[PDB]
Amino acid sequence: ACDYTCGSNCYSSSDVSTAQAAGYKLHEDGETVGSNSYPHKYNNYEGFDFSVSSPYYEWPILSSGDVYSGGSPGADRVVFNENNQLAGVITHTGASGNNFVECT
Ligand SMILES: Nc1ncnc2c1ncn2[C@@H]1O[C@H](CO)[C@@H](O)[C@H]1OP(=O)(O)O
Ligand SMILES: [Ca+2]
Repeated sequence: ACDYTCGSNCYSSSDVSTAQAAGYKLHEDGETVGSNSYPHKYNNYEGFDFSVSSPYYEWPILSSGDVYSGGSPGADRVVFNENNQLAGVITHTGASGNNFVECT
């Protein structure tokens, strides 16, 4: 069973925790990776009900289980805040353009 389903991708809570840890560390270091410079700020214009406060930041989560290191980020993301609290798992899959929907 998947703790989060993004389209056809299944993630366990460990896969979320591992990607969040990596992304938070780059945030603390003032560093980014990838042509699109992740982690970067996330603005919640779609109004997802995140129960943690912003600012929010997004970091790719990979279906492969590997930590994102540059290269294609795929469509899935972990969102965390300034206090390293998990806000949610969203994806561009099934959303028009560069918009998002939440993973279920
Ligand atoms: N797999 C993907 N599907 C849809 N949008 C993509 C995507 N990969 C990157 N993006 C979006 O492409 C745009 C320009 O790179 C950014 O808004 C970026 O959003 P993100 O960084 O929030 O994912
Ligand atoms: Ca996994």
